[PDB]
Amino acid sequence: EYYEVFGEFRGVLMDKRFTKYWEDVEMFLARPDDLVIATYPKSGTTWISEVVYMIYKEKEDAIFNRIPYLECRNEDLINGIKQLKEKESPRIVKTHLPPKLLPASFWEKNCKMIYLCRNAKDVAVSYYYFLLMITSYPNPKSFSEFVEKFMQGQVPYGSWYDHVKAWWEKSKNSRVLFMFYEDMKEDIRREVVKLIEFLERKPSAELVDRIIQHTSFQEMKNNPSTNYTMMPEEMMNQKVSPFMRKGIIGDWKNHFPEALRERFDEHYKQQMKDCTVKFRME
Amino acid sequence: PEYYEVFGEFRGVLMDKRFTKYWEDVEMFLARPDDLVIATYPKSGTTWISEVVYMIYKEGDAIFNRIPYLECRNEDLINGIKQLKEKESPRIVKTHLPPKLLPASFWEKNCKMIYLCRNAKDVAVSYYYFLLMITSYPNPKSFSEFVEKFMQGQVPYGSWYDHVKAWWEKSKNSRVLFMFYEDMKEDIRREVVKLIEFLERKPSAELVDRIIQHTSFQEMKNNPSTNYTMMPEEMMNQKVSPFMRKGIIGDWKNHFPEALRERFDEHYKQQMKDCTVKFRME
Ligand SMILES: Nc1ncnc2c1ncn2[C@@H]1O[C@H](COP(=O)(O)O)[C@@H](OP(=O)(O)O)[C@H]1O
Ligand SMILES: Nc1ncnc2c1ncn2[C@@H]1O[C@H](COP(=O)(O)O)[C@@H](OP(=O)(O)O)[C@H]1O
Ligand code: VO4
Ligand code: VO4
Repeated sequence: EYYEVFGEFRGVLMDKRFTKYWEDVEMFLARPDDLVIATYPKSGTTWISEVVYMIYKEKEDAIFNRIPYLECRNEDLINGIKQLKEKESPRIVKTHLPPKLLPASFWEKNCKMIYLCRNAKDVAVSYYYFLLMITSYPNPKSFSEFVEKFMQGQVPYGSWYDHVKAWWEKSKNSRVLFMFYEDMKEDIRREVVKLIEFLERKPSAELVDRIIQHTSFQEMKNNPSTNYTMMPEEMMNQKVSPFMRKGIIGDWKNHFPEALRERFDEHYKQQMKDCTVKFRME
Repeated sequence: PEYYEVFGEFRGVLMDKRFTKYWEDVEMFLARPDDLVIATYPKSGTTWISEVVYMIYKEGDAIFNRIPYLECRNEDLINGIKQLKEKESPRIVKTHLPPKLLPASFWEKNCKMIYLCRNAKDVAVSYYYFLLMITSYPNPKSFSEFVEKFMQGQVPYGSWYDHVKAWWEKSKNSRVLFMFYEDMKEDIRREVVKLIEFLERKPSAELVDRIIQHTSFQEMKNNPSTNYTMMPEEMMNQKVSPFMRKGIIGDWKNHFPEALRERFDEHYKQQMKDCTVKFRME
């Protein structure tokens, strides 16, 4: 059941398994040099995670082991916090939490953070398939039904709108880098150099080019460490939908009927009205 | 997936292909002098004796974390070897491997070991439900169909007969304790004192009493650490059949039709003809 699996937690619909032991996330102890990589689900977290990991590093363990998913928790089988506690510094932390739910210690230690977003319509499409692929998540009755929920913020991790706005505001901090999926798509070289500098490293052709080559869609698909094939089918059924699905901009055009798009875009307007964030023109 | 797509014959032993894909990790496993191996044929009471032994170690977390399942492996999500490599000594190792497949390092380091067996007919019954509960294991068409496979050793971990016989011979070693599920059922205090001494500890009446009270079936069935409820339903569906199912002797009488029992028992006699193992009369 949808609401048997998901429950509102502090104003944010969440996977009850991630909030059962919330005290572990709340009291999580951050380290000065921890780097937080935050995104709303399906905005390209895997992509920027690999880029950042490559920068740090100047049969490879799954990305979910290399970069622990902070709040991910499934009783005693899966525990991101446990992984992070045993991870040697500098730790790279992945999260989908809105600023209000992120462990306060990260803000307190003034940790560098990288927030990545993607245009809402394309997020909704990728998110829709994500729900299909996750065996324990009830499959939406249809894309439209799912979009209605997406607009209401009635999906895991809540409102995409509140998520982006809050993080955008947090990005006022020079230690919180705000990025766009579409910018990495339309101008990767620049975004990579930007990241390398934000992380205080010397950008060289060798480094930038190795990263660009290694992080292309085709390359990350085909990479077992990043395509999530190292993750049990009983959990993530990629037969339903692969993780590295399309990796393009504008897939919403193949899913949003005319009516829904106009309704979605109108709603978007109302939501992001007073938000100065600059998404790339399509 | 078909039965033989999931299971494959490995060095004469039908195995879960996921446990043999990276066999080199098991084969080259490095044992430590003080490692204690707890070996059993699936569904013979491994959880029971594991908890008893653990309690002895702590002088009165999920058990699969406290006592790593050596060869268990599911790509990068589950890895017993990885767990053991990070486990501080003295390590307690769980395994269902026949002596010929057990990492040679254990024999080389002459590690103490505890082998536990259960009467074949009751093992087959418990094993049958185990197959039903494991989501990724094809459910037998019927108990009979499953028993035919069991007699042929065409089930994960192979022939129960070869398993018991080989380990029985290995038990000649004073450092390899051979025990029976039915003995723990009919006389736990003795079996507990026996274990406490094998592990070189003092069998106080208080300690023995603690263990007996804590390792009863009714207790472990309600202990989340041992009833495997700390393990995702997507993997182990206890709704199909609970782990702590019955915990009795003779459940075969409720499953083996007359014909099958006579056929099974006849086969058993030819398989075990020259085995001096003393199974408890029931
Ligand atoms: N190197 C890359 N280039 C382009 N898109 C990528 C990518 N790596 C991951 N993605 C895309 O990011 C989405 C997964 O999101 P996340 O990593 O946040 O969970 C998928 O979107 P699509 O479903 O639209 O294809 C996936 O294809
Ligand atoms: N404390 C206990 N007392 C009696 N039986 C126990 C027990 N703990 C586990 N078992 C039994 O051991 C079997 C599980 O085997 P294993 O632990 O090796 O996988 C189950 O058998 P049944 O299916 O007959 O009920 C289970 O109920
Ligand atoms: O948004 V994702 O990186 O958990 O699939
Ligand atoms: O035989 V068991 O202890 O892996 O289920």
